[PDB]
Amino acid sequence: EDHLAKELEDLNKWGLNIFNVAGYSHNRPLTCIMYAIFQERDLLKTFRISSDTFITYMMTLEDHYHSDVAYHNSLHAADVAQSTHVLLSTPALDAVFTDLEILAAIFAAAIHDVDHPGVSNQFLINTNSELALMYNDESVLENHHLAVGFKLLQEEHCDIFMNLTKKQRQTLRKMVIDMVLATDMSKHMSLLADLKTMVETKKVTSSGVLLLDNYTDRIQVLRNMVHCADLSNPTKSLELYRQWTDRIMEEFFQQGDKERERGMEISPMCDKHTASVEKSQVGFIDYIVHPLWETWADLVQPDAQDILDTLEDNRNWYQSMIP
Ligand SMILES: COc1ccc(C(=O)Nc2c(Cl)cncc2Cl)cc1OC1CCCC1
Ligand SMILES: [Mg+2]
Ligand SMILES: [Zn+2]
Repeated sequence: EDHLAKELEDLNKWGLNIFNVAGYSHNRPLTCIMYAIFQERDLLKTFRISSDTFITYMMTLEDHYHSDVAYHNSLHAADVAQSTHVLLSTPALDAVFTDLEILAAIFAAAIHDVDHPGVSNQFLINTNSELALMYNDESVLENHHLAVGFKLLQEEHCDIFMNLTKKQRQTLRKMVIDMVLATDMSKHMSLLADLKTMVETKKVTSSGVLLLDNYTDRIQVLRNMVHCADLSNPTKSLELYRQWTDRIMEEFFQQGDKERERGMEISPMCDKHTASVEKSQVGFIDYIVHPLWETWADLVQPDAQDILDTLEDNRNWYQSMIP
């Protein structure tokens, strides 16, 4: 409507408010934002993706995120997808990626947490869930999200890549699997050490645009790009960041409650009777988010300085809320 259209004028901006798009799209944010992103970038045209087919796939994908899970629902997928869309336009990365890689990244963002049950890999492993047994305790959820996303492409009424070549579809699938498996937090520390090595030997053309020799280098920047998007909540305006915080805490505390009911050990940031929301966000920024974004900023400097300044300001707000 008039409000949804005013809000999507920010489609290519970090300042986009996804909670507002959700309000004006019948709580179908993922479908609305993916369709806006694909039109903006001409991906339907480029890959002969039918409009009805793409919408039918996106609405089914969306319906497979659980609406009664406080944080890992379709609003988070929508946010990571839109955030990824903006990152891909960063001046330092201009003309580096093929249209195929741009398509895989945004697609990956969208499916990256589908059918998330609101509990962590460790909880599924310690409770002997069917998923942990299925995936042998390794990147349990991530493998599951990929499995569902790619499974949904099997029916013809839903195959949005049916017009890619075979070499393209295979190249796509490889890239998407690689990006989503990289969202597993147990991989965070080595992805970052690898990102730091990429900065160390960064080469740029005369116009301030990164030089990415082969596929190895590009997929490395893309995995890291979806990972930053996944970890982008604290880099957004304070107003958005706080709603995201409320949401991750509601989910984590629910798991905490399930751990207790089952008499399991409770992870300190999941225990609602003792955990500080404010200290936890400060630690989250100091030990995970800042270290990561600081490195992303070096890679694409100075494109992410605004983001780094917002992150620091948001850090200081949570610190001042701590007695
Ligand atoms: C707004 O706050 C948060 C947002 C996201 C996450 C987070 O861990 N996300 C995440 C998860 Cl839960 C699993 N895999 C990958 C990612 Cl990026 C964690 C957040 O806060 C932490 C967890 C509770 C205390 C601070
Ligand atoms: Mg995830
Ligand atoms: Zn996620």
